Amino acid sequence: SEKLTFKTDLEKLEREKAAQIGVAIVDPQGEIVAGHRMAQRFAMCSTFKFPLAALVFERIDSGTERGDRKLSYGPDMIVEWSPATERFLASGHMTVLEAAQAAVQLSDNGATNLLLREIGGPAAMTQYFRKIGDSVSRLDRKEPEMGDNTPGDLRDTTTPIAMARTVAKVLYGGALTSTSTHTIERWLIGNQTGDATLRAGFPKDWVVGEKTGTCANGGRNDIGFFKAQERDYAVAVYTTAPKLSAVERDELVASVGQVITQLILSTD
Ligand SMILES: *C(=O)[C@H]([C@@H](C)O)[C@H]1CC(SCCNC=N)=C(C(=O)O)N1
Ligand code: NA
Repeated sequence: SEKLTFKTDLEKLEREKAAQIGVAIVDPQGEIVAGHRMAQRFAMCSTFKFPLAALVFERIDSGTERGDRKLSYGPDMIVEWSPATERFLASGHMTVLEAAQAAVQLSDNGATNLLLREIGGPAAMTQYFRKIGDSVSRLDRKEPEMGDNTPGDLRDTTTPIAMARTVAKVLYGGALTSTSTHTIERWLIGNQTGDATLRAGFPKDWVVGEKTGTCANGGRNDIGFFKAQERDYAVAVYTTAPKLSAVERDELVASVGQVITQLILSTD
């Protein structure tokens, strides 16, 4: 059984790395391909920035937001890990689209907060999840405190299956116009923060786009999509490994990518 091998190999990683590994792989309609701890809650950390960009694109599509609108700010908006926001600070603004692209591709925290200050805060992010049929994911705080990942805390959490289904809805389920869908996919493919994580464990000819997270208490996450030949999949990986070094956590997620690959290749 290929799925048994998948389970066994993930459990071996968990045992040997003292880790918990949550995975869900779904088809474009949200049908389950495979998973592990798929309905256990994990901190979303920065992975929520992909749904945040989807919310922004939905508003742009609808006309309730404009991509070129300038969002002014001062140094009050700079928080830890805000590389683009810092570079644009002297100019005094970033556009909605600039901020969204920095949030997705650099995991820029200041840019994320700038967009949260606009779209209606964590309450509004959570309402977007509900609107697209995700009753599980919840944002309660802004960056970087939303990544505190206190054990057992249900604030700022999702489950692998809820998030994978949200990704599928956004990319394949008609949440966005064809243009906006294509754009967000290109942003995920061109992500600058994921070279050592999930995509490092996939075949080099798969088209892969993803959004990473790194948070306190050993959280290391990666969500997105992959196309294996003509077959599209949405995937969410959430891991907790407090005893591993940062480099080892990257390698753990890459290893999960390999386990996913073995399953997909072996099931034809
Ligand atoms: C998201 O998961 C966090 C946020 C909670 O702060 C950001 C920070 C990082 S890693 C920090 C070091 N980065 C570059 N030197 C990420 C990430 O995506 O890995 N997201
Ligand atoms: Na200020």
